[PDB]
Amino acid sequence: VAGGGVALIRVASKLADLRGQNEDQNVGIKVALRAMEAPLRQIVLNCGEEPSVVANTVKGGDGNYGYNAATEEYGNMIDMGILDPTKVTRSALQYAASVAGLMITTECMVTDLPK
Amino acid sequence: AAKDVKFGNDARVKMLRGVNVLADAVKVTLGPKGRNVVLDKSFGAPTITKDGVSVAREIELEDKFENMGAQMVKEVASKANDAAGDGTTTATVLAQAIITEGLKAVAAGMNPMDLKRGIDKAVTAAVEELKALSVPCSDSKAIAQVGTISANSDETVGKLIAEAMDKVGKEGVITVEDGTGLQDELDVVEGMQFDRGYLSPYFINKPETGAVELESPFILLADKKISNIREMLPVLEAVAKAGKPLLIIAEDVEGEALATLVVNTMRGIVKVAAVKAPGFGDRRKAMLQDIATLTGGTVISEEIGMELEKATLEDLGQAKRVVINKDTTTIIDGVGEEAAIQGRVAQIRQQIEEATSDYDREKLQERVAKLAGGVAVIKVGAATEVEMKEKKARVEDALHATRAAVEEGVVAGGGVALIRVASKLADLRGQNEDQNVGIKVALRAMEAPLRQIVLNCGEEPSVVANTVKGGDGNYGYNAATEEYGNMIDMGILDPTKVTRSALQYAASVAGLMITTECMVTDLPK
Amino acid sequence: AAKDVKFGNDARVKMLRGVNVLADAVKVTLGPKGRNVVLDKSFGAPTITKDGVSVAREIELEDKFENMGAQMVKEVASKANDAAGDGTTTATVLAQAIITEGLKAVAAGMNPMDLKRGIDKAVTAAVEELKALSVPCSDSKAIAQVGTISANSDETVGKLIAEAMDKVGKEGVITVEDGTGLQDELDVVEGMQFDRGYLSPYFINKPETGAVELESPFILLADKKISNIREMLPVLEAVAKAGKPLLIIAEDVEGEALATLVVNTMRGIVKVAAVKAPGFGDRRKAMLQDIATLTGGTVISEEIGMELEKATLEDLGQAKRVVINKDTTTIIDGVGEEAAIQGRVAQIRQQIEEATSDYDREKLQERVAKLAGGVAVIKVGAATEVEMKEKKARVEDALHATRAAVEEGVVAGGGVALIRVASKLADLRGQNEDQNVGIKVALRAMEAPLRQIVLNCGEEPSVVANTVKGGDGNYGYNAATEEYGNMIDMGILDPTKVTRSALQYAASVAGLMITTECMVTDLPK
Amino acid sequence: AAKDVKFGNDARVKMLRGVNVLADAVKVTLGPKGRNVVLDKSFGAPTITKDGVSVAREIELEDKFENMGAQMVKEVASKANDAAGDGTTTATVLAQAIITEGLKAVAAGMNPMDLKRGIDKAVTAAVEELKALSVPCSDSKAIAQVGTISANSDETVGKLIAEAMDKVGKEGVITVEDGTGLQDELDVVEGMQFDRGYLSPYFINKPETGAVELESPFILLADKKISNIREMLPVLEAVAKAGKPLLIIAEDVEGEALATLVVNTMRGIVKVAAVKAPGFGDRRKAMLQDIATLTGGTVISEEIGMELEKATLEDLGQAKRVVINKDTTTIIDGVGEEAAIQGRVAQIRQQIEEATSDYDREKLQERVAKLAGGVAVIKVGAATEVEMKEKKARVEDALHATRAAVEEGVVAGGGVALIRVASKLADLRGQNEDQNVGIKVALRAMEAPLRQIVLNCGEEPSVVANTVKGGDGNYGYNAATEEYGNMIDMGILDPTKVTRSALQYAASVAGLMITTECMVTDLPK
Ligand SMILES: Nc1ncnc2c1ncn2[C@@H]1O[C@H](COP(=O)(O)OP(=O)(O)OP(=O)(O)O)[C@@H](O)[C@H]1O
Ligand SMILES: Nc1ncnc2c1ncn2[C@@H]1O[C@H](COP(=O)(O)OP(=O)(O)OP(=O)(O)O)[C@@H](O)[C@H]1O
Ligand SMILES: Nc1ncnc2c1ncn2[C@@H]1O[C@H](COP(=O)(O)OP(=O)(O)OP(=O)(O)O)[C@@H](O)[C@H]1O
Ligand SMILES: Nc1ncnc2c1ncn2[C@@H]1O[C@H](COP(=O)(O)OP(=O)(O)OP(=O)(O)O)[C@@H](O)[C@H]1O
Repeated sequence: VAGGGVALIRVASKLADLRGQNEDQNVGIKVALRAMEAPLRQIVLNCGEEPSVVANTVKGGDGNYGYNAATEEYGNMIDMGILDPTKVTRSALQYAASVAGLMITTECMVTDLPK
Repeated sequence: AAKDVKFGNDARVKMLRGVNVLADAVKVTLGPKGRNVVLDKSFGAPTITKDGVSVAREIELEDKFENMGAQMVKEVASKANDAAGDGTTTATVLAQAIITEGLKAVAAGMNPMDLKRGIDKAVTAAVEELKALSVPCSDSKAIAQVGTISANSDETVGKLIAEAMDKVGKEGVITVEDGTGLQDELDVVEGMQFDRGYLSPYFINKPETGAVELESPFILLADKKISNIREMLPVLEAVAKAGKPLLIIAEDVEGEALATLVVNTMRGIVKVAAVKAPGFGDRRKAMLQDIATLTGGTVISEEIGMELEKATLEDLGQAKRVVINKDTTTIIDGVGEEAAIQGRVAQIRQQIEEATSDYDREKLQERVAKLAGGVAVIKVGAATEVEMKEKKARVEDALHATRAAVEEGVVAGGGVALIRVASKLADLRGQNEDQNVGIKVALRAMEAPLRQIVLNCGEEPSVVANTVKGGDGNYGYNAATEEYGNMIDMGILDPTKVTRSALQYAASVAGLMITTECMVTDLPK
Repeated sequence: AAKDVKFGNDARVKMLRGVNVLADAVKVTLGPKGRNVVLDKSFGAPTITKDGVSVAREIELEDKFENMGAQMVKEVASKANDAAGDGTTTATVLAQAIITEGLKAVAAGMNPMDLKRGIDKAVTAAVEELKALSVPCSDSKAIAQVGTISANSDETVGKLIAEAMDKVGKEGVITVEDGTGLQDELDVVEGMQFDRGYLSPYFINKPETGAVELESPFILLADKKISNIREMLPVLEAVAKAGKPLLIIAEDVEGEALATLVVNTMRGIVKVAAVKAPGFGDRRKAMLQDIATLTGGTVISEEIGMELEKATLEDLGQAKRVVINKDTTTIIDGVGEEAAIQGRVAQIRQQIEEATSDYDREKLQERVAKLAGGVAVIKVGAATEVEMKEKKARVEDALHATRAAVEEGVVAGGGVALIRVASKLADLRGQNEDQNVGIKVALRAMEAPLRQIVLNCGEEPSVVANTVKGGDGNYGYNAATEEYGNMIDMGILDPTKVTRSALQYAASVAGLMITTECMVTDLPK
Repeated sequence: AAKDVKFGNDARVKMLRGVNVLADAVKVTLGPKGRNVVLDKSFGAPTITKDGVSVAREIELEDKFENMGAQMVKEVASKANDAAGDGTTTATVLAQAIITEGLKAVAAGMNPMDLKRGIDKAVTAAVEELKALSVPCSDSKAIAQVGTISANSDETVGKLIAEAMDKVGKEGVITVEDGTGLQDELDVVEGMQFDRGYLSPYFINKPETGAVELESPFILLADKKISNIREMLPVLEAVAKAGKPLLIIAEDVEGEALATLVVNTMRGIVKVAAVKAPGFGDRRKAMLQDIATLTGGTVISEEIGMELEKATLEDLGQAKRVVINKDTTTIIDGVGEEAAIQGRVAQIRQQIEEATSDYDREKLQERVAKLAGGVAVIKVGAATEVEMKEKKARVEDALHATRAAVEEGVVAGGGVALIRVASKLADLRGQNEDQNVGIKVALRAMEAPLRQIVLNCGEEPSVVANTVKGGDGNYGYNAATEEYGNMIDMGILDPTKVTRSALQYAASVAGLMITTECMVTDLPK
């Protein structure tokens, strides 16, 4: 899939209509939606440009359109070769969501005594 | 006593800390979605406001240098206020953005004088581009529109301002009063307006308004300095026998005549409000004669021979009402005969005809204008005294915005004025790298008010800034509805004068503010 | 002097700490099982109270920001008090619940503007649904019932309120006095009622009541501003010769006339209570003429010609008694002739007949209503002066609750009003997610008073809340018996106006209080 | 254990503090008026030096992050040292100036990646302009001149380097030895040079030089990994019976074979120095056969069949002397027959003739070059063993400067090389404002070495910098005489390679240095 974070951006743009069984699961869905947009924003922030402007520009475009970071210009990833395996992005998102679901529901944190 | 100085980058960072504190304190309130700011009152509830005047005036910081920076930015905000009447949050946001980017550039070793010159050239270009972009509000319909929009989208207030504007003309005098009936009472009566303020803030009966409103006062006209209060002693005795408010118009009031009048107003057995003599020299004497004609009074001069001690109740002028603003005084329904006022108008008209000096001719022309046009009075009409005072405040700031728009023009409000000015000036260069950087400082800082309005609305400032910059004309982002569109369609408008003055004073204090190194102060004790 | 600002989440958490402190302090007393809160008196025993007015008014916190939170919530509780007279614990509980859930939502990054708008729409829907659910109390039996229930389940007090309510009609004036005999005395005397308060709190003879009660006072009628006290000097000399209480009715009282009258009341050789002029303009002058007809007095005006110096003992009006509340003043048994009052009634009735303007027509209609109906007086009767004063206080707050019920309606008390309103409004959505969340804030927060009543009873708040929500109608949980049932059957009732005002002002301060970022304060010193 | 991170501007100021500390510490020594820096030896007197290698190598800071910055700049100075041999003070001055201007620009909010790209393009332009400005030193007279100037203005050392340069040709092998007689002994013996260093620093007999000099050592040739020391056990027994130094050439030496050899050298009964196998694959095997021909040895390989255990004293090669530098090893006067070496030269010459791959042909050509040219030995001649060792060190660094000049070229020393490069590149722009600022950072930072030389002389750096910039060509400011003039006339010269490498690694570490945000570190304990 087209690399540069636009994979997760397009996935989020394809899933804004998904609801949950109540308000809290719906909020968790929205948490995931505003959080898979993070890698593109962080790439842009490393480039120094405005993360929100570029995120909205990529979301406005449809398909594989995104923002090249090396040239710092917009365009199609497939034309300029910026690509990522589906497996690595899927596994990264799966493991991030798994550790987050385990991690959110953590209350007691027992530790060796500070000595 | 002894003092500590601070010079270098520590001085600028102390100052920047202070200006950031004050500017955030007031910029929380910017825009129609501006958040409320709470302020201490010593007794009772803490006041809460979306007005940056009240927030800024309240600020003073504990550290003397942060205090110093705060006092500078507050004073320039108050200067932009007194120039226009509104937009102090806009002026402070612009001043903060310019000074933060400027001091950050100076910490990069760029020349402070060159950076200030760059901001100076960029703001001169911004002023002239705003004049080119300024849309006139000479038509009565846009006058009614800006009067509506200024006063909480109330069409009645802007309407009344429109008819009063028609009555007294393009530069005429409009004043608000409280009307008994639920209908608004619009009238025109021959009166006076001149640009002279009070001698002391203790003469103001209403600190919430800032003006001295006197009903049926006796007016004294003097062309001499008030050296001693013995000259005012028979007048004070006469006005204490009369038991009515007293207005004094004199050439100079000395510090101890003022001190005795302040002590007397603290005693308050007499109601004394004093103003300086308007005009200069022979012009001042002539228009003081005009005021004496208007009120039936007499001008007292040392050179002619009469003294302030030799004053009777008949010699003093009188009127139905007077108002003494911060820097202005108007007189409503003077007792003096309209036939004598007409004769004075005629006399100054042949003075116009025989006038050869252009400036003197303009002085005589504005004399006949103020002497013939008179004053329109809009008396607020509704059911409750509460809505009397709130609708009166709405009429006040609405007419302030209206006259500010009439003087210069109107441009689409909501920050898109400065955004469009910046989009029209990205190609302006400087005489070297540092002046060019200062130009870019001004360019990235005039975009600050729109970003701050959006940030108060909660939306993304950069996205909306680029959305407005992409569009051309008066297209922008309405903040009340939180939707894009044309400001002129939805009526969001700002006077060209208030925005121009806000940017001008922000850039002026920023040029004086970047180039500050030594900061002497009272010792922290 | 210098000041400290606090903006961000630390500002809101300081405010939240303060409002939590005050709201718990007063909400311990909520409900009939409300626990005692003990407050320090400087001398003697500390007072003990179940009334949230006394607890809230006493509160001020050591930290200036927590002090600010406390002062905000206390002031809105006092505002809802002056609107209604009771239910300040309910207003503070509602304000606390709304502000806690709202600030918790804001800390989750939701838009404070949108959240406040959601609370605003939800509370407007709650107000209209409460109006729909409001049961009128126009019948005399329910008037007697609410008068009984308000005054510690005393049927005699509510009964007397019911007959007085019949005598002066649906919007008439009822005033409590102390009667000599053990039997309750109940009379109608033609008098005056108008909504004008005192000029200073130092004019109140009884701070425990809050009103100025004067027996056989001389009343002065004025239509002018009291600029100087020399105008009041012959009146003060005459009333010092008379040695009786003095009432002043004037257009304006200046700050120094007020200061001299405060100094005189501290001297206390004269008994002076001053009020503003009721009404506005020609209406004010006409009804002042009506008051002069009622008391045999004369109105003094600058325009007509007479002065306050030219005042005799005959010119001043007189009456058997006057009462000057916080914002209210009534006059009982004026000396002026009933035939002259009837002639004035006829004159203003013909003014009604010739009236074409609407607002003037209901002004003249309420003028003839207050001039013809008079005032009912309930003189309390019992054996001991102690039970005289406690039954007098019971009559006071019972008639306050009665008039509040009569104005708007009555709904089943005990918190089930807001519970039913919430159960009727769970389907209301907002324009986005954040306004919807604010609606849910209001929904989960109007259930707070019932939960707090139950928690004061010691039972489980959630169980009882769900039990009341399961039932439909007026079913709820009686707290005195700690048993379920119908509030109307056990008579537990609350006026619609007090609950509506409590929720309205709680939501108003919560909208103004969620959206507070900059918190500027006097420096901690 | 656990760690502290520091990211943001605090990281960059910690790093900048560290690099400023180290760079000032070394730049006090820059230039011929370079001041003495005194460094502690744990025993006896503290050493004193004008050489930045010794100062920089000593520095490590107490704060962990300043230590990080110092270690980075020291490592890049050492990298530029190992590339060239001199100019570490110049490299550190350039790195400090670039990083100070760059981090100051980043503190102005410019893009660190864009700024690094600007420095990258500016330094690429500087490299190509320095190549264009480079004057070749192919002539023997300038070789003698640079050899004189490098070795403390000693014409004899530069002379001897010039003849040796003639004997072994333009790219031949020259090595310094100690000669007994006062006359210098300049000879040619057929030998070996290859670019392979030692396995461990503990193999160096002379830490003050950095090389392993062995007189009459036995050389073992191996093409296999030394997995275990049992393979080296019979060789160690044989060389212990012989009692002579031992050289090992093997494919790989494992960490434990190296550990056992380090333990043996600490035991020191055997004198073992090991190097990696030079070359790769078939080329490595062929040139190892060449080395075995040179020394009379035999190459041991796992694939052919013989083992390192099956080694006799005849099978190992021998030579009169070997030197094992940091990354280089040369062999002087191998025992192997010159006729066999000539036959091997012929065989690799027909290998050249049948070669079709260009790279393989170049490998065979450099093989025949090193196998036929041999090694020139300059045996230093003087009277005292002291002046033997300092004149030996002078020959060492003089021939290092000579080979550096011969490889690339020579440009007028004294900082005027970078000054002229900067004056040739002031018109180079970038792709935006930030890359342009990075270009300007490089431009105002290549002028730093001349300014630092002048500042060490005590004169005004800015005046001399502008004086040199005004002149064109090779005009500059002599520091030894403190007079202006042409460097080439007065002989102050620097190799193009050392200055180019100093600027290259300075710009490389500065690009890697600017874009540093997060610094993990060992916790301060
Ligand atoms: N030219 C480019 N334009 C935009 N995005 C790019 C470009 N090249 C790579 N990326 C994106 O940047 C990321 C690659 O970052 P990087 O190579 O530093 O590490 P990584 O692959 O995310 O992780 P790691 O190396 O830590 O396992 C990917 O999300 C890739 O899609
Ligand atoms: N509906 C709107 N949409 C967008 N911008 C608006 C809207 N209404 C007002 N504005 C802008 O918001 C600002 C008005 O802010 P506000 O009323 O708080 O005070 P001000 O005029 O900026 O200054 P101050 O009252 O401190 O002197 C102006 O810049 C105005 O153009
Ligand atoms: N028997 C009862 N059962 C249930 N709820 C009751 C009962 N009696 C009163 N209440 C409720 O308790 C509250 C009365 O509390 P309380 O008399 O302490 O003060 P308040 O009217 O809330 O306010 P204030 O602070 O102004 O006195 C009202 O909400 C009322 O509906
Ligand atoms: N007489 C001179 N006049 C001007 N510059 C000179 C003179 N002699 C040497 N230089 C310059 O001074 C520097 C030599 O200083 P120094 O020998 O202390 O250190 P280095 O060669 O830069 O490096 P290292 O620290 O590795 O010894 C070079 O830049 C050289 O061009």
